[PDB]
Amino acid sequence: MQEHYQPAAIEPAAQKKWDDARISNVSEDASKPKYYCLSMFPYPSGKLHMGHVRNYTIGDVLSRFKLLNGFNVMQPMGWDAFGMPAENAAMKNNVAPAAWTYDNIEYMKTQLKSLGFAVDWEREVATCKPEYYRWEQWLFTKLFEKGIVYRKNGTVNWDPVDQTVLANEQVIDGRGWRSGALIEKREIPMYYFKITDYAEELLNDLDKLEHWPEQVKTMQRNWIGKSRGMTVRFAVSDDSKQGLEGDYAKFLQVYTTRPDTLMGATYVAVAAEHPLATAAAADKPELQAFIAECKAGSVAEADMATMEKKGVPTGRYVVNPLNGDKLEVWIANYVLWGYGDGAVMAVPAHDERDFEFAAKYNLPKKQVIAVGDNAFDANRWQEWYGDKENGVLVNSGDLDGLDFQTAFDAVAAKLQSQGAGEPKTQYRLRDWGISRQRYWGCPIPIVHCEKCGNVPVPADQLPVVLPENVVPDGMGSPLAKMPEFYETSCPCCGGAAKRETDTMDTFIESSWYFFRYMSPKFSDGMVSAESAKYWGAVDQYIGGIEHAILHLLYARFFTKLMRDEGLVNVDEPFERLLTQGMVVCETYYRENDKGGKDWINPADVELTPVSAVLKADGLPVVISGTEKMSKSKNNGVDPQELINAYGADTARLFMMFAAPPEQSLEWSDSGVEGAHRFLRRLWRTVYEYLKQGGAVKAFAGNQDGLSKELKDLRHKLHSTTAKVSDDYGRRQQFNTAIAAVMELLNQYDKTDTGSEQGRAVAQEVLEAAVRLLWPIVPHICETLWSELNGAKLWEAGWPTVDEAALVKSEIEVMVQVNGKLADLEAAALANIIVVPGRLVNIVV
Ligand SMILES: CC(C)C[C@H](N)C(=O)NS(=O)(=O)OC[C@H]1OC[C@@H](CCCn2cc(-c3cccnc3)nn2)[C@H](O)[C@@H]1O
Ligand SMILES: [Mg+2]
Ligand SMILES: [Zn+2]
Repeated sequence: MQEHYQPAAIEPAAQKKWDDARISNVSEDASKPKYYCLSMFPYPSGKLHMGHVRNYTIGDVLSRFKLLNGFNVMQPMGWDAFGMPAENAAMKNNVAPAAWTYDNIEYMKTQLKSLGFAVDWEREVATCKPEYYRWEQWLFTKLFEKGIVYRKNGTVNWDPVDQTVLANEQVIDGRGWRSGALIEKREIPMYYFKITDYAEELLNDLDKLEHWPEQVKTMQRNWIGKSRGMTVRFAVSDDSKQGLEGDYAKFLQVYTTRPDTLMGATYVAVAAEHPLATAAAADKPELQAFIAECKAGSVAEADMATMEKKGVPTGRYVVNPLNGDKLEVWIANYVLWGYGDGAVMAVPAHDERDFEFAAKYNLPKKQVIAVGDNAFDANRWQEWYGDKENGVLVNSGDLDGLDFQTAFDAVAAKLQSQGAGEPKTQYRLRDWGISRQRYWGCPIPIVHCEKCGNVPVPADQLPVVLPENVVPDGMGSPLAKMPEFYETSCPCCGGAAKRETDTMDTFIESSWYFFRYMSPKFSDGMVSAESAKYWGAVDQYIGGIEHAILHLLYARFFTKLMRDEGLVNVDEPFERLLTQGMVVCETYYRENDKGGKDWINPADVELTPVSAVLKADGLPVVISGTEKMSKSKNNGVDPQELINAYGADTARLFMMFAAPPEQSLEWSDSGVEGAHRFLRRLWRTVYEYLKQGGAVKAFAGNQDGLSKELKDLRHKLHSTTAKVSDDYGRRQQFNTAIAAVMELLNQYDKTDTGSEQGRAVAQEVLEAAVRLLWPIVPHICETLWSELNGAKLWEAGWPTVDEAALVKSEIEVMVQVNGKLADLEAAALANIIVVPGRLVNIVV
C-alpha cells in the first residue's frame, strides 16, 4: 500500500473491478428485492457541468447505499437527445445535428464513467434513435385514434426574419429575441394531447405521493387549478344590445369562484375577443386600439399575473340577476378568451386584483363579507377581505349572516330557479400542444391525404424515420423544404399524400423514458410486460427543481395513458422525489470600451486574500456577485478541470459536503481543497494503522471487559452508523453524514488503540467508516477496504448497528441514612463516606 493518496492510480482500477463483477448490470431477478433509483437524464449538449455532477452523485450515493443493503438496484442513464441545442450548433458550426449529438454522447459518457457512477450501461438509451422514438410515435397513433390526441387550429408567434415559430418567452416587446423583428400572430393546425381529460385524476393522485415535497405537489395543484365555482348569466340591458347576436344579445355569461359575493359585484369585465367587446368597439377607436394591444401581447404564463392590469369602459350594461344592479361592461387585459366564458365579474371589496383595478379607475367597492369586528376600509386593502373560511355575508339581502358554503348553495338555488346560473367546475389546465416547427425532433406519424384526411401511420410502418442527413440553415425548418421526406403515398388509399412536417415536443421523450429503461432493447412494444411487472415504478427520482411542474406532470400523464393501454401496472411513476438546488459561483469582469462589462471565467482567474487577476498575465479583474453558473456571465466551472486536478472522489465529496441537495451549492476553491485533504486523511489513517501490525479480525460480540476508552469508541461507532443510515435512508442530507464520520475519525484519533483489544476495535472502526463512505467516495473506500479485509465489500454489506454498544453501564448502589437504608455522593445527595461501588451512607 502506497503511503500517499493518488486518485489516478486507484480510480481506474476500482472501476474495472466493478465492471468485471457487473455489480451495476442488473436483470429481472426475483431473488433480490428490486430498487429503481433514477436521476433525470441529461441533454447531450457537449460536456458535463457541475449540475450534472451534483445530480448524478446524489443518485449514486442513494444507489450504492441500497446496493450495500442487499437491493437489486437499477440505476440507468440515457440521453435526452432531441431539441434546439443541436440545431443552433448545426447552424453555427456547419455540422449535422445527429453527428453533433452522437459525438457529445460519447464524450459525456466517458466523463460519467470516469466519475465512477454505478450505472447499468446495458440499459442506455438515446431518444434520437429510431429504436426509441418509434414507440412514442406508436402511442401517438393509438391516442390519435381514441381522440386523446387531436388536431385543431392554434395561434403561434411567427418570426418573419428568422422564419420560425417562437414561444412567448422568446418574444420581447412584440419582437423576436434574435432577429428583433415584429412577430406575427398566425393560426395554424397543431396537435394536442387532451390532458384535461385526466385533470381530476392528475390532481387527486397527488395525495398518494406522501414522499414528495409539499411544494412540488402544491405547484402541480395550482397549475391544474381546479375550482368549484358558479356560472352566472347577467342579462344584457335593452340599451346595450347593438351589434350582438344570439345568446350574447340576451345575456353575458361569466364564471366566478365567489358566488357568495355576487351581491357585491360593482362591474363586469370581458376579454378583447368577446362579442360584447367587438360590438362596443365598432364605433369607438380607443376600444379598437385596446383590443389590438391585447391580441398583440405575448405574455408568458409565469408572468401573466405580474403584468399591469388595464381596462377600458365600453358603455354597455348588464343586470345582476340577484339584486338587479346595472353594471357597466369593461374590456380588460387580464381576462383571457378561452378561459371559461371569456368574461368575469368583479368584487373589489373581496378580491385583491379587483381592488387594485377599482382603485385605479375609481370604480365602486361594496363590502358584502364581514369577519368579526374588523373594520372595513374602502381605500386600503386588508388580507381578511378575502377570507372564505371565517366570513359571514352583509349587505346581501336575505343572504346576510350566512357563511361561505351555505351562501354558495343559496346563490345556486336562486340562480337555478331563475335559469340564470348553475354550479360549475373549472380547471386552469390547458391541453398539451406538442407540435413543434423544428427539424431535430421526433416526426409526427401523420400522413395528410385529400381523400382520407389526417391519417396515422400504420403500426407496421413505424418508425417514421427522421433523416439525419440534414444541416439546418435558419431559413425555415428543413422538413418543410424536403420533398424527398414529406412526399409519400397515403397508407389508406395509396394515392398522393404528404407527411406531417412538424415534430414532437421534446418533453414527450422525457415523459416515458423511465419505463423504457426496464426493457430498452424490447422491439415489440414500449416496455415488455415482464420488465414492467418486476420493476413497477421508480423508487427514487432525483432532478432539478425547475422540472417540478411541466416535466413531472407530463410524466404522470404518460404513466396513466400507458396504464390505460395495458402496458404498465402503476398509477404513479415516482414514489420518492428529491429536488436538488442550483450550483452558483462568483463572477468576474473587466470594464468595456464603451461603458460596459466583459465577463471572465473563474478558471482563468487567480486571487491574492483580496484582489484577483487572470492567470495568463497580471492585469486585474473586477470581482462581482455570485449567481447560478451559466454562459451568460461566464462563471460555469468546468467539472473536467476539477476531475483532472483532484480526481473523481474529491469532486463527489465536495458536491455532497458543500450543501444539502436542496440548498444552493456555492463553488469554493477552499472547499474543494478541504474535501481532497480529508481524503488524504482517510488514506493516512488506514495506512498508519496497517503499518503498525497489519489487519486483524474486527471486534465483535460481548464488549464486557473492554476498557472505558474503547467502549466509548464503539459507542461513537455504532451511533455514527445509525446516524449515517438515517441520513442516507430517511433524511437524505449527506453533508451531515460526512460530518458524522469525521467525528468518528476524531474520537478514533484521540483513542489509544495500541493494545490487542484496541486494534480489534480500530479494525472495526475503519471497516465501518470505509463502508459508511463508500456510497460517496467509492474509489478510495474500495481500495482501502481491500487493504483492511479480503471479502468483497458489496458482499460484506452495510454496517449493522450493535445495540449492546449503545447501552451505558452504571452500578446499582444502595443508600442509608444513619445506618438504616464524589460522583456517587452527588447522586445520593440528590436523593458522608462511601464504600466504593456498593454502599453510600448519608450521615444525617
Ligand atoms: C427529465 C428531463 C426533462 C431532463 C432534461 N433532459 C434536463 O433537464 N437535462 S439537463 O442536462 O439540463 O440536466 C440533467 C439533470 O441534472 C442537472 C440538473 C440541473 C439543476 C440546476 N443547475 C444547473 C446548473 C449548472 C448549469 C450550467 C453550468 N453549471 C451548472 N447548476 N444547477 C437538471 O435539472 C437535471 O436534473
Ligand atoms: Mg401511498
Ligand atoms: Zn388516402
